[PDB]
Amino acid sequence: MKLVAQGSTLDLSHPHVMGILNVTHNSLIEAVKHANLMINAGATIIDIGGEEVSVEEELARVIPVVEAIAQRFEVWISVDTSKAEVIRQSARAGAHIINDIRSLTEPGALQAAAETGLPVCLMHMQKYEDVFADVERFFNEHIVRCEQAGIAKEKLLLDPGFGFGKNLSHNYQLLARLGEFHHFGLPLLVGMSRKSMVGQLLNVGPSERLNGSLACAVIAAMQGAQIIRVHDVKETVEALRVVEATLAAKGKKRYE
Amino acid sequence: MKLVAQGSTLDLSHPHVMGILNVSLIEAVKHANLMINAGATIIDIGGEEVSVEEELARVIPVVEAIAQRFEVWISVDTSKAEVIRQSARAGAHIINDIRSLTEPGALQAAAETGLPVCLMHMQGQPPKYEDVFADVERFFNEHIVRCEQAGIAKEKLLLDPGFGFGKNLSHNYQLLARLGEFHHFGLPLLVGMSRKSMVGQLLNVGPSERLNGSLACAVIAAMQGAQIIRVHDVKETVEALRVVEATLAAKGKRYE
Repeated sequence: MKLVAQGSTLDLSHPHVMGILNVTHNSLIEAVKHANLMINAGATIIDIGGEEVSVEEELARVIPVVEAIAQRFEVWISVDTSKAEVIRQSARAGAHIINDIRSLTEPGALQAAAETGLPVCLMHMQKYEDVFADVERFFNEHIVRCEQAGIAKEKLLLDPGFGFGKNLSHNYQLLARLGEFHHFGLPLLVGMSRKSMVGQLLNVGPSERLNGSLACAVIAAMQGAQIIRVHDVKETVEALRVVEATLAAKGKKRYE
Repeated sequence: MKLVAQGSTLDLSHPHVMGILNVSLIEAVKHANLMINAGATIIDIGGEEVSVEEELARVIPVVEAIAQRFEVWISVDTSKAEVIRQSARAGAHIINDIRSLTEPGALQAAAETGLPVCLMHMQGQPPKYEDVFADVERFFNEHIVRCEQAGIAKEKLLLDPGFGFGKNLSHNYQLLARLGEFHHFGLPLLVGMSRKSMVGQLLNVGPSERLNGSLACAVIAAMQGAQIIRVHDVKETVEALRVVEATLAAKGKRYE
């Protein structure tokens, strides 16, 4: 399983760590330093997000960071934006993945992302009757909605959306059955770092959630999750390195 | 699945974190106080050529202090028969010998105590395997009969693959990837992977920077139904296995 963008490929046969880069001045250089740390720590992908905010107020916070990382480093760039103009601008700047939090449901965003030809990540968004069935239902509706706009299935990513409209029970039901989402034949991206799953369960502050976030990242990687979006890249890369050695000695790709 | 000793029972339906208490005699009581508050259910005591009179002086006043004050289970890592018969008299619950009671008189001494005994696979020095999983499986069948033919029932037996003891990095992850397959003996599984060479040689890190990899091994083992996890860092392990519990609970309860 691969992912093609901007002439380069991303071999998703092993777990990748996605570093979080928030830009919401010296921030251009201060974010490049933060990108340099995560890349040295082992981050293959860097998620850039700067979000209300005007289209002009957002293009100036995202584009120079996308160009700087794409010109100075060799890592994939995913942009978290819902505006159709930022999506079209980021692709020409050097971005590799469109990781919209609203799944391109904004006016023109789906059409703009179809023009770029870049991979797109669909994430479940919202009480449920069966949160797994709803996330499955969300994935089927928007896979067709992207195939209608010319976006091929090969350039799609699925994200269950941990912590977005879900309580602690809904999140761990998806974490327990995360490997079951592999029937779509698409890569899985999960973001669980420093979230309320670890906070509510452990009753700790947002700075004391590394131990639980590492456990969530390992549990996800043991089920074949291809991309793990974390804040603590160095600790997550070391944790996934043990998962890679375990899965290598198993021959299979995941546990079920 | 349970475990009875000294009148109290140990519910092995959920993973238990075993702290490592290596052994002025009140610092071991303080260090035990820290681990118990950190979530340690069992506390492993070890005094490592120490003579019999010196080892009895190191272990027993610590066992009595923990047995008569705290409410946690105590496991003693001794190979001397007199220490085994004396630790049970002090309040110890589990006989966790590293040599699996192969020392003179250690087998019959532990049979008189009626305490649960842990059997750990080892190369021979307190390597090359045709199939390390088959040898560990062979070591269990040989020593289970040896305990059964000495009066020790099967209900009072634990199994330990013995990570790092006469095993290279490849052998260890072959056992960690297939750890759940050791459940066919119907016996509880104890694993110790904290700060060992699996994390060091895989991450190319020193003994001080192995917590991230050790947590990954503990989570991987707990996802496969391991009942007891012997670690140095109890606080971080309790938090990590706590996410494991929430995942297995929403699953209904072992990955494979």
